[PDB]
Amino acid sequence: MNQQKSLTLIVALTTSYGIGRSNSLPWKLKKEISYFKRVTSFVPTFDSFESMNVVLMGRKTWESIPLQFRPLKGRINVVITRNESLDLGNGIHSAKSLDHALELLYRTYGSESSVQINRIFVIGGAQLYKAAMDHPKLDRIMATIIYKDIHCDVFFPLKFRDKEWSSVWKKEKHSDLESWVGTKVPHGKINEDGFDYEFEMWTRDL
Ligand SMILES: NC(=O)c1ccc[n+]([C@@H]2O[C@H](COP(=O)([O-])OP(=O)(O)OC[C@H]3O[C@@H](n4cnc5c(N)ncnc54)[C@H](OP(=O)(O)O)[C@@H]3O)[C@@H](O)[C@H]2O)c1
Ligand SMILES: NC1NC(N)C2C[C@@H](CN3CCC4CCCCC43)CCC2N1
Repeated sequence: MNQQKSLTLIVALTTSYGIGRSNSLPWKLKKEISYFKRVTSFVPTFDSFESMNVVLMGRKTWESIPLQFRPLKGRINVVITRNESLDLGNGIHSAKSLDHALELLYRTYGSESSVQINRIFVIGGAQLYKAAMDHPKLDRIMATIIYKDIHCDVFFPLKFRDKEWSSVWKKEKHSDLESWVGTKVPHGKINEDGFDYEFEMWTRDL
C-alpha cells in the first residue's frame, strides 16, 4: 500500500524543452504562476474540508522560490534531498528520494490524520523530473509550452512531445484538461510580457 495514487508532473518549458537558465529564469509570466497555483491547489469542494494536494520538488527549486511564497500555502510541501544538514522549515517535509517521500506521506497522513492527501504534483527539478519520468505511477504531465527559443542551460529529460514518444504520451482534449483541473482554463495561446505560451495536458497508460 505505497502506490495507491498516481503522480502528476507540472512544468513550464520551451519548444526546445528548455526549463532553466543558469538560475536566472528566462521569462516573466505572472499569469502562468496563477495557473500553477490554481492547478496544484484545486481540490473537490465536497472533500475540501480536509483533503490537500502535495507538491514534491528538488532542493534547487526550493531555493529558487523567494522566502515570500515559501512554503506554498494550502499545499503539503516536501523537498527531496540526500545531504540534509541544517534543514529549516516548519511544516515542510524532507525525503531522500521520490519513493521515500511517498512512503512518508502515506504514514504521516494515513487514516489517523485529520489531513488526507488528494493529488501529488511533481513541480520542480530537472533531476526530480528525471526520477519522476522513470516512475511507474507518473501518468500525467501538465505542461506549459513557451513558443520562444530563449536561452536555457537546463532541459527537460524526456521529449514527450516528439514523434519518438508519440505512441506512449498522448495530448488530451482541451475540455478534458479543464475537467481534470475542474475550473475553467484559457484555450489557445496567452501573450504576456512579450511571451506566447499555451497549456497542454499529456497522459499515458500505466
Ligand atoms: N522556470 C521554472 O518554473 C523553474 C521551477 C524550479 C526550478 N527552476 C530552475 O531550474 C534549475 C535547477 O535544476 P535542478 O535539476 O538542479 O534542481 P532540483 O531538482 O530542484 O534540485 C537539484 C537538487 O535536488 C535534489 N534531488 C533531486 N532529485 C533527487 C533524487 N532523485 N534523490 C535525491 N536528491 C534529489 C538534490 O539535492 P542534494 O544535492 O541536496 O542531494 C540536487 O542537488 C535552477 O537553476 C532554477 O533556476 C525553474
Ligand atoms: N507550469 C508550471 N510548472 C511548474 N512546476 C512551475 C514552478 C513555479 C515555481 N515558483 C512559484 C513562485 C516562484 C517565484 C520565483 C521563481 C519560481 C517560482 C513557477 C511556474 C511553474 N509553472
